[PDB]
Amino acid sequence: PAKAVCVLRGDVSGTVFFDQQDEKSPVVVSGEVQGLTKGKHGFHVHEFGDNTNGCTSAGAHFNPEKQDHGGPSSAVRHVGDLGNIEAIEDAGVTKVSIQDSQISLHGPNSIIGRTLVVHADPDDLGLGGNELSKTTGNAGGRIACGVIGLAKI
Amino acid sequence: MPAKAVCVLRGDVSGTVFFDQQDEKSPVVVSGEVQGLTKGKHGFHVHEFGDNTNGCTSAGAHFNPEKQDHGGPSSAVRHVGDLGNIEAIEDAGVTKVSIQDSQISLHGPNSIIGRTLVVHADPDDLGLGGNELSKTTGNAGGRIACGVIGLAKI
Ligand SMILES: [Cu+2]
Ligand SMILES: [Cu+2]
Ligand SMILES: [Zn+2]
Ligand SMILES: [Zn+2]
Repeated sequence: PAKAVCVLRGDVSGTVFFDQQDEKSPVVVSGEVQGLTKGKHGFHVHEFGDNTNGCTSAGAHFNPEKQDHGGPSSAVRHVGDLGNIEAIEDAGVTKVSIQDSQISLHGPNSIIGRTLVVHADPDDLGLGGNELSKTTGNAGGRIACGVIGLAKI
Repeated sequence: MPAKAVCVLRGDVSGTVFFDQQDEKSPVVVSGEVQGLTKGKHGFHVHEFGDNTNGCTSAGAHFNPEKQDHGGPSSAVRHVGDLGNIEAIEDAGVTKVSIQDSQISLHGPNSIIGRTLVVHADPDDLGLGGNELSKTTGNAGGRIACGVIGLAKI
């Protein structure tokens, strides 16, 4: 089995774990984010684990299958598309509790060494009918991010 | 195909370190620099976890897939993560990092992607110290900066 972790750096903080039991099974993504503004926040794995230029150098959404942007349940989506995490209140602690079959901790869809990004605005899941929607989901600015690294156990 | 990775060091000192590998079978070339080191040798290793949950402490021990004891990069017995020392020629300067190693890789069993690069306060004795810590940490002491090693653009 495999485990990875991301510690967010930026306007919000938090520790997000990734657990995968077998190469064939989905990845369970858990942990908590603190200091999010109330509301929905876009949440994606971006291609590069590069923070030489803050979250900007993370590049675009991780997209090994060469698709347009969507939500995690969209028929068309980036592998890195994990939708929104939602703060129910201002200045609280948002639980992260996601499972996804596209991302992996092994092989071509492996997210090890890539970057988890939290956004300022809601991910519209690619339903905005413009170029931005098909690329970023109009999630706006990158407010925090971290490189996804191998974790204990 | 050719691979690249990068690590941004944060802590008491800072820096950016690049890793380049032409082939899955070629050595890894490590370049970049570290700013602010005190004059002298400073231990420099890849640690096993890319885990920053408890600062550089949670990066765990030196990356060691071959189950060996600590040494320098040229030691017959070493950790894969053992990259020896970086040496600051002056106080408060910028130290060039210029290393090539064939044990570390950006692919496979020995891949360092998703692991942590750590700079230490004291010199790594390359496992030629006369105590138990030598054969494990090289007596490099405090972890003064670290970063997770991430994939970088071609
Ligand atoms: Cu994003
Ligand atoms: Cu070390
Ligand atoms: Zn996307
Ligand atoms: Zn070692």
